Amino acid sequence: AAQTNAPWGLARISSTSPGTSTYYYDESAGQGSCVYVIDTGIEASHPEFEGRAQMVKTYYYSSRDGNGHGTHCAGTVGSRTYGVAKKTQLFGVKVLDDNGSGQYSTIIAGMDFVASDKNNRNCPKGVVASLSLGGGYSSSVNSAAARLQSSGVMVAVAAGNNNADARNYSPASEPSVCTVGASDRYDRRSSFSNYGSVLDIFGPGTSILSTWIGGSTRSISGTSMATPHVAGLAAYLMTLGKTTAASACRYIADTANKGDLSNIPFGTVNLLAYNNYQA
Ligand SMILES: [Ca+2]
Ligand SMILES: [Ca+2]
Ligand SMILES: [Ca+2]
Ligand SMILES: [Ca+2]
Ligand SMILES: [Ca+2]
Repeated sequence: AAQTNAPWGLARISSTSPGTSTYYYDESAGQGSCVYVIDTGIEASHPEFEGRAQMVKTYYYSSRDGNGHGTHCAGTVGSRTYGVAKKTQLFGVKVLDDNGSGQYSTIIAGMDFVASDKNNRNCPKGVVASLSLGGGYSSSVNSAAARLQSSGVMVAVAAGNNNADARNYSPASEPSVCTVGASDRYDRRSSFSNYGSVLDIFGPGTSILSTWIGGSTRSISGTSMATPHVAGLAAYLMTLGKTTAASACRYIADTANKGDLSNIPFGTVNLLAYNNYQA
């Protein structure tokens, strides 16, 4: 399958080279996989989700995404037009309020919720969690992300937007999950992207067009936008039987575009998520 005039990030993850416009992907498109988007919620009614999105948990008064950030991330995972894994099942877990903030205790509860909730969903190709969030180092937040990964979920987390070593941020600094840096359309490290030894992978994170609330779209930038590329790519590869939740991050790193990125500090991986699609 070939989506012409795709958002640059989708094109990028199906190319060895920057500056292409076509997203090439296997038609299976993550069908049979589940991705939990642990965020501000998902506007499941957005036509771009084609009925494949549903809120499964909220830690606030409403499950509605009053912010947009969760809906954007969900759109990069699995919307029709903006998504890596266009046939994945999206499940919204609202751990962030409508300002995009959330207490650590709530984010941890939302991770533990996914680890349990996945057991009562039909996700035959496996389960992914996309955590486009983060704050300062917290051993308890990292432990929660480690548990969710251990439970058999491919956890992808944002490296953070501090232009600093991700070692000081959580859950970015949890070694066992897939910590995702951001790149731009020219294969530079996104100016804001965290870096460091704990990064597993980069994905497109600068000027990412996806779904927004009110049935809209917009382009925003962040390691929050890179993370769902990787989460969707994991869902896609798991559906293709190429990898499993336990190994997807390593598989994505192993199969990444290597050495393509500029402004990668020594000791940070130079790896850009790539689906290796061959028609
Ligand atoms: Ca290349
Ligand atoms: Ca709910
Ligand atoms: Ca709220
Ligand atoms: Ca972040
Ligand atoms: Ca890791």
